[PDB]
Amino acid sequence: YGDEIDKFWLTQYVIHRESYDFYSVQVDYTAVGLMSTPNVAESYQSKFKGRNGLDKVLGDSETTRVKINSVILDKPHGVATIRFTTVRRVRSNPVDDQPQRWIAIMGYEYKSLAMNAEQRYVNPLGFRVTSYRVNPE
Amino acid sequence: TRDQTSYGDEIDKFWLTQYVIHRESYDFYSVQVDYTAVGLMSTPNVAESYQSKFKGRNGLDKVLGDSETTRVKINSVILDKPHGVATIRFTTVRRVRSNPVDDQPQRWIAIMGYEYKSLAMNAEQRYVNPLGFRVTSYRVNPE
Repeated sequence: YGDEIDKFWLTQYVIHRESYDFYSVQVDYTAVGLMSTPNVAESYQSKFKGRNGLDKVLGDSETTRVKINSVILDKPHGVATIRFTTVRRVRSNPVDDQPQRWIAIMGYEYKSLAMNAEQRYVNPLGFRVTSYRVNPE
Repeated sequence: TRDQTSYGDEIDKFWLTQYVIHRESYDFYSVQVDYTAVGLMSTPNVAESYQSKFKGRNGLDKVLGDSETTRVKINSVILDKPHGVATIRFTTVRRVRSNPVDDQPQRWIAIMGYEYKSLAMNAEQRYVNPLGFRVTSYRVNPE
């Protein structure tokens, strides 16, 4: 669909998935779902299982924000690499935690299937992640 | 592919900032791409006003060529999704290739009207403007 369009969804995916804010985890959880193959999807849903679920554990005690630093592409393969930075924030503390720099190896593709009302505000192009992996530097 | 004013905050912002970058940047290496993009992402009236500076012997790319470049930096975006209106503040940094350093930055405000339209679209057209985003009004002023 073009590089800049590819970079948008990819970065929005990282932001959606690697961020934590309680009052927006529900839409974030939804986006990651639509933007992921079911097997890649429920590998992430593992964070939200039982009553030890991330949102159900952390509650609103803290928040983690994401910062996109760079985005390289490999268009034919449908592969991309995203370096990003996370900053955790405990609401009780007076200061942000020290940043953490990560790398995200991603595979992606496009298949606009069941065009639904609540999808076309999230993934209109049918962007989906095929392989997601994250590591530090 | 579907008539609607908005696609939400983050999707609207993407196209809008992409439009400003395409339209307010100048890079000879990418101008053909930028020029096509603005054309597809514009109503005919917005398009014709923009395309005007490229027509003729003194067409911008015919005059400037690769002698210089201007890059854009988006500072902020304020959406009014219900009415398809947006305000974008951005900075341009011009570089004349015959100078050792860049020009001083300039600050601008873009008042924009936008929408999405379902229209007939070929292969390499959908590849640039899949959702049929287009600017319906556009005026830039200095900060």
